[PDB]
Amino acid sequence: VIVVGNGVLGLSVGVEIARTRPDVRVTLLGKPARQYGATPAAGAMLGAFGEVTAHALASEHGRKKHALAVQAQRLWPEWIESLEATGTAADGRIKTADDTVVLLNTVGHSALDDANFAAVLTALKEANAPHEEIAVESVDWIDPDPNSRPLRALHIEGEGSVDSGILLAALERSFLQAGGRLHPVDATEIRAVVTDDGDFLPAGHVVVAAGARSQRLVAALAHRIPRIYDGVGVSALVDTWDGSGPATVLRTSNRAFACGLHLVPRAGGSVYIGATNAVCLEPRGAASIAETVFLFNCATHQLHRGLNGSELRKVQVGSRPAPIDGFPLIGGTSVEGLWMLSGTYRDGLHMSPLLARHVVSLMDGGTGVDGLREFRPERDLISAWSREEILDDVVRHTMATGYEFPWRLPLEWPHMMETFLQGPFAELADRLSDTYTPPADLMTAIMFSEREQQDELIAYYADVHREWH
Amino acid sequence: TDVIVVGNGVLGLSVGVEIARTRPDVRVTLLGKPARQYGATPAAGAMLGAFGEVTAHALASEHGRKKHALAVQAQRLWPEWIESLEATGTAADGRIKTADDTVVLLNTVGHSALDDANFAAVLTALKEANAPHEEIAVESVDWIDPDPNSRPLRALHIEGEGSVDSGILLAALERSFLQAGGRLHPVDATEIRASHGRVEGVVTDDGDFLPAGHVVVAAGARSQRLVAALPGLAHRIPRIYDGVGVSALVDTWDGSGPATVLRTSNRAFACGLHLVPRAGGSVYIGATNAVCLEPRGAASIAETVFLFNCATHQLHRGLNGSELRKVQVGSRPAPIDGFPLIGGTSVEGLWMLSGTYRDGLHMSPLLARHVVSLMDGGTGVDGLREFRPERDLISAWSREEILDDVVRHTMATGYEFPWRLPLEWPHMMETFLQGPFAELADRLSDTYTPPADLMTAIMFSEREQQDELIAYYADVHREWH
Ligand SMILES: Cc1cc2nc3c(=O)[nH]c(=O)nc-3n(C[C@H](O)[C@H](O)[C@H](O)COP(=O)(O)OP(=O)(O)OC[C@H]3O[C@@H](n4cnc5c(N)ncnc54)[C@H](O)[C@@H]3O)c2cc1C
Ligand SMILES: Cc1cc2nc3c(=O)[nH]c(=O)nc-3n(C[C@H](O)[C@H](O)[C@H](O)COP(=O)(O)OP(=O)(O)OC[C@H]3O[C@@H](n4cnc5c(N)ncnc54)[C@H](O)[C@@H]3O)c2cc1C
Ligand SMILES: NCC(=O)N[C@@H]1[C@H](O)[C@@H](OC(N)=O)[C@@H](CO)O[C@H]1/N=C1\N[C@@H]2[C@H](O)CNC(=O)[C@H]2N1
Ligand SMILES: NCC(=O)N[C@@H]1[C@H](O)[C@@H](OC(N)=O)[C@@H](CO)O[C@H]1/N=C1\N[C@@H]2[C@H](O)CNC(=O)[C@H]2N1
Ligand SMILES: NCC(=O)N[C@@H]1[C@H](O)[C@@H](OC(N)=O)[C@@H](CO)O[C@H]1/N=C1\N[C@@H]2[C@H](O)CNC(=O)[C@H]2N1
Repeated sequence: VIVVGNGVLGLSVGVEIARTRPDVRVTLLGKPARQYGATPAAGAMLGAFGEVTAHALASEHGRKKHALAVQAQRLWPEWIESLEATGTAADGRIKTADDTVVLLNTVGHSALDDANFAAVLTALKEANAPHEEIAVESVDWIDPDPNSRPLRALHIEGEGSVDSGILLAALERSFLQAGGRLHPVDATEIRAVVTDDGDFLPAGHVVVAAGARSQRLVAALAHRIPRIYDGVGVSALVDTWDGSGPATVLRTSNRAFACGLHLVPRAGGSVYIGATNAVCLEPRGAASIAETVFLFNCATHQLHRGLNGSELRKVQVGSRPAPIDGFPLIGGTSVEGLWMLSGTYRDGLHMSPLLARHVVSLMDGGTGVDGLREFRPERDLISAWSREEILDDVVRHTMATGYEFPWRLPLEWPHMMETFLQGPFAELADRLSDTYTPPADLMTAIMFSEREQQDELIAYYADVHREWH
Repeated sequence: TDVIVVGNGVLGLSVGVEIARTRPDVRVTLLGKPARQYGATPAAGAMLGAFGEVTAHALASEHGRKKHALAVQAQRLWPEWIESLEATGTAADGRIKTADDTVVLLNTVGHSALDDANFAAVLTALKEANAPHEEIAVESVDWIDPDPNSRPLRALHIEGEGSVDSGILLAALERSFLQAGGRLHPVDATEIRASHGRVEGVVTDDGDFLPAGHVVVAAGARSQRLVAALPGLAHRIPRIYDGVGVSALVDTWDGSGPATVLRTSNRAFACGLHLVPRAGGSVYIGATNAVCLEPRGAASIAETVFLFNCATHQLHRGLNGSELRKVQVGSRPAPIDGFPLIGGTSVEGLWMLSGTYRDGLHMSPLLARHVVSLMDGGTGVDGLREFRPERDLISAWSREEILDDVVRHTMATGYEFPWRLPLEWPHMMETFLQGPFAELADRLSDTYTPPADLMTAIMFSEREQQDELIAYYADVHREWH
């Protein structure tokens, strides 16, 4: 077995294959640099209820994803125990918090933040999950600017965070302990694996978990595996002024174009703050000025003014694998022995133990986890929303980038922008395809891409229609 | 991974048959004894009731118009469902279908405020749906020989609205379940075991433990009491009470029976008169309805006399000298908020199919297909999402609507007897009933109002049972507000 990719997904499936099949040789590819790597840039939140949006829970496909995230949560305590068991005290703790506080402030669009807070509250009630709406004065540690302060707060019990760096170290250690072999090179081509040093590695099973590069690698063998783009994410490590940190995750609901504000606790007087999100049609390995300023401005005003005078340790950049139809690519292929584990966008890390168990069950002739069949990697592009829903959503999210800044402008201007944004986005959607509509996150990226890149997408969408219809 | 269906009524067996047929990979085990204690299904005629079940009150609420629509959808599944159940048997097992058509009769042995309004609502709902029917001369209704003072003056022929022999249906479902690889284990579930928010399986009343990744509760009136023992769920699954129903099998004086179902519209506290044809010189007559806070396995004298008096006067005087074969008693699962409990739970693998009151049997093919679709990652049937088993109590009617309804239905118990009393007395009772029912509704909860059928049961229950309901309603408010 060859696993292509050394993120959380690759290493998680690697650990589970090595542990449950001691007969077979499992080799895992990928370099220590982890170029464009989502996992090392992640806090990371074990996001289930925190990830709930009104928009997600209005589509069948969105309610399934949520259900899987709830299932994944139950696996984490034993998964961590089994990964820490292969190490010692000095390797550090994977878990950094047990609980999450969701904050509602007015530094955003009412159409996102008010709707999403209500949807989180609802989803917690439906699932009988332990939680309570608490007084904002009872949230520990936070010291917001009064004009940016929360007026409502939601304590979610058993929704926590891991140190993504200690998790990766623990996965590598646990992989080696179970007989896995780490070969620090990149796959160049799947033969039905040729590595970038010129060598060839034979195998009867290849699992592609190469993050945002996963589809580009399998497509060479193009219109049957949905494209994966780079959801470029910026986060930061900060040494706090006094070495303190909050006891819980602190977060807002998901915001304009799947951005969001959160602070994940870390050991040793550090905190993680994140995270920006921009779908890019080509990969990008560096934060923009705008991304850095926006992340820092939100954290200092909405969470703790003490972060203003705190020391910047590191600006982190990773690529969320962003699937063109908005849903993951998990499981089997029309090619025997070819598996794919990618397109997890915001929550691959959270779902990793469940997704790893699913793919291993499939590889052993099982059915794995029930709800994951819809997310077969070899599929027609899913249409989880009407064109109408997506056009309302993309205009709302565009307006939200203003309210999240937050801007100050004449009161006539937001009404002007609302009406003048509708036409151009409606025109783009109609021009792109008669059948497929890109989700909002990707549609804004396409709107502000070159004409050549738009035309290439029109060809792609047309070639996919001919293949499947 | 193993499926356990808890309950051997029409709902349990129907979902059992559909799981076994569409998932040949998995082992499906169905629990429940041949005694079918408190069983609604074996006490049912049963009518495939869609238009016959229409009341003015039902078609005035959003929730009521949805239920009606589902009943119309369920009707279309029955011909192929019967074909597929009879296919697993032979000639000598007998026919599931006993009639194709229903005649709705309007007589004056009831309240004008129910029977006149409900006859008009049935006529309207048939017209709206473009359903085949006609208002016919009463002299053209075959077989009936009513007492002239109890006779109908209007009659409504509904085409393709018929009846099944509930006993032959149950035998055919059991046979069809075994044919599709189901296993029947004739014991009762005592306890559902769950840990870390997932079903492990079922402890049975013989002491054994059966493991499963899917448990479907279709235990009729016992369904909520079984799931409520799990953490938090006591105030998250709406209570189901016993709609105790009395019916009878009669061997007719001459071996004859009507070619159609004969029925009135639904009457005081969802209590109705009907005759369902049977093979071999027998007829089914039903059916009484009384919500009881504890289960009851035996007919009262009052229920027996009322059922027999209505049938002999309003349908056929020949039934008076006809032989009583059997008095039947079953519990219609009566949900506290008046709507079914169908679908998924906060516990993974735990499904519920119950609280169907008067029409679970009719809706069984549709409800079975819905739950199987949900179990296979589908969305099932559109309108049934509203009836999720894990919910705040639904408030489908204002307190005002329910207080008018409970007084009207109370008065209807008089006109349906039918009573003979001084003409001042009904006006006195109308005015003196309003205060006590208004007082009870206000005392019970600031937010929830029990539907009329349940409110009258609460009115005439013990003070301890009323206080327990005040606590229940309060605990449900704290859980969901
Ligand atoms: C800013 C940010 C914040 C995040 N926050 C969260 C969070 O709060 N909660 C959460 O659950 N998740 C979070 N995530 C991660 C999210 O869940 C991702 O979906 C997940 O990390 C994807 O993991 P992966 O293994 O698929 O990809 P990656 O983590 O990108 O790993 C793929 C690896 O493959 C390597 N690779 C590329 N090409 C090749 C090749 N040819 N051969 C071999 N290896 C190759 C890459 O270098 C990389 O190391 C965050 C990500 C970002 C960027
Ligand atoms: C008098 C009367 C007339 C009716 N007429 C009609 C009609 O004309 N048309 C119509 O559509 N419907 C009719 N119904 C029935 C109505 O449709 C019901 O809603 C329906 O039968 C309910 O079916 P069920 O399978 O949920 O419950 P039931 O038929 O009550 O079956 C539940 C079964 O589960 C068993 N059980 C209980 N506890 C356990 C346990 N722990 N483990 C295992 N098994 C257990 C019970 O003994 C019972 O056999 C009538 C009912 C009655 C009482
Ligand atoms: N251009 C220099 C300047 O503005 N000096 C400030 C000045 O002395 C007062 O501020 C105003 N506005 O007069 C003062 C009130 O606290 O804070 C100062 N600013 C600081 N001091 C902090 C420490 O060196 C450590 N960490 C930081 O980030 C520094 N920022
Ligand atoms: N949260 C996502 C978001 O705001 N997306 C923007 C969105 O698509 C349009 O702007 C609004 N406000 O709607 C659009 C107009 O050019 O610019 C987007 N922003 C960008 N694109 C840049 C490139 O990826 C590289 N460098 C950056 O710093 C990125 N910033
Ligand atoms: N207590 C004796 C009695 O009253 N006998 C009746 C009596 O001879 C006449 O009626 C009056 N009122 O004199 C007579 C007119 O038909 O009916 C008699 N009753 C009957 N015969 C029926 C058959 O046995 C079958 N099933 C019944 O229900 C029986 N009822």
